[PDB]
Amino acid sequence: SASALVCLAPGSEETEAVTTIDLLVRGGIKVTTASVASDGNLAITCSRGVKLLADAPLVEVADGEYDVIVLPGGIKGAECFRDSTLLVETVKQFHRSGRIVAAICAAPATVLVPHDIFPIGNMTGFPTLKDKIPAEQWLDKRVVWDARVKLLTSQGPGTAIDFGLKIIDLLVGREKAHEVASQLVMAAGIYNYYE
Amino acid sequence: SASALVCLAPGSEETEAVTTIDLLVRGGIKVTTASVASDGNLAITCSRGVKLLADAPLVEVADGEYDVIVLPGGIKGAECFRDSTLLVETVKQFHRSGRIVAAICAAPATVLVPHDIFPIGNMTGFPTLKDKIPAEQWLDKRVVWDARVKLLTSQGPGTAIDFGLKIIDLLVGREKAHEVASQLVMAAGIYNYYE
Ligand SMILES: [Cl-]
Ligand SMILES: [Cl-]
Ligand SMILES: [Mg+2]
Ligand SMILES: [Mg+2]
Repeated sequence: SASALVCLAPGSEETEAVTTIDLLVRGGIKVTTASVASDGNLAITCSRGVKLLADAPLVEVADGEYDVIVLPGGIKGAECFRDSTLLVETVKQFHRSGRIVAAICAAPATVLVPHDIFPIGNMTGFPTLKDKIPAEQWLDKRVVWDARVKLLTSQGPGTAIDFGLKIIDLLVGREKAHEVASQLVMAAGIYNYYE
Repeated sequence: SASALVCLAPGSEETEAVTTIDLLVRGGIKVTTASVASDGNLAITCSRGVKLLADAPLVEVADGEYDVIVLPGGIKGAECFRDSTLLVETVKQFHRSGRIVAAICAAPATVLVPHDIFPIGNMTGFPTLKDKIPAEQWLDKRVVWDARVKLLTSQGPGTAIDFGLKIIDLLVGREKAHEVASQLVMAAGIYNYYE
């Protein structure tokens, strides 16, 4: 079975994190949540005060064989990720070992750009943080999949469904992505993977 | 100054609960989460395994000053609500005292219909449970607001943004709903409260 490592830090965006986890589980993907930048504490207070319990400290799962590492947004959570040497090294290791990096909202600009992880990759993120992403790399699009570098990015709380569905498509296929999308009562405008 | 009591149970739908909480906080609404777990446990495992901490057991906060009571879906969470005499009494008290009841996905058919809390009024819920809503009450709309009985209902995980925005409209008004919507990068199929 496919698997995903979803990172959480103080100040992570809870709608982004939780919607993604839920969709991945609906897609049959095994999800582990990891606490980042908390010295092992598993209780994470998210950006609007929602309190989540992570499964494990990052340092205990960073070497696992997950197919994708997921970086939720939330400006303070993304800063924690950026400033965690373990988080940054783990993202680089996922990439170098042929796996997927997935990041939403503030995470592309705050984590990926300062560390030059994908120097010529195409990416999106929260629109009013556009200028934190190099102009030659920026696209203003609900989801961007750069297949060359296996980088999936997305824009905000309202694109979390689109983001999760594309992870499902990539790890377990279009039919499963459509099956999950069909469970949700999705808004018009969001791609449902039927075609 | 507006406030919302968001109920949580083992098996609640985490996207529905968390998206709603996040949006209400963005709207300036004070949110209290209440566990309906039969033992008073606050560390709730949701329908896809997300672990969410409730602020308080329902018995301690049910008599608080809250403008709306919110019932997330998730079939097992909704069954817990249905089978909790305190939950049912609290919903009835919100309604009889002129306050708002808000319910999504399985919660209308599982909680409201069997207890006959709203014998007259329009409502929606998850489409596969349509045949558990009385035919004269059912509408197939992303959100249904029946002001005659102050009943707000909605359909599924993918309508959680619509649902939260309508709570904001009802508690704080259209200007705040549009402000919050504008933050989200939400899909074109969700009403954005701008005219
Ligand atoms: Cl750690
Ligand atoms: Cl509609
Ligand atoms: Mg394909
Ligand atoms: Mg003003």
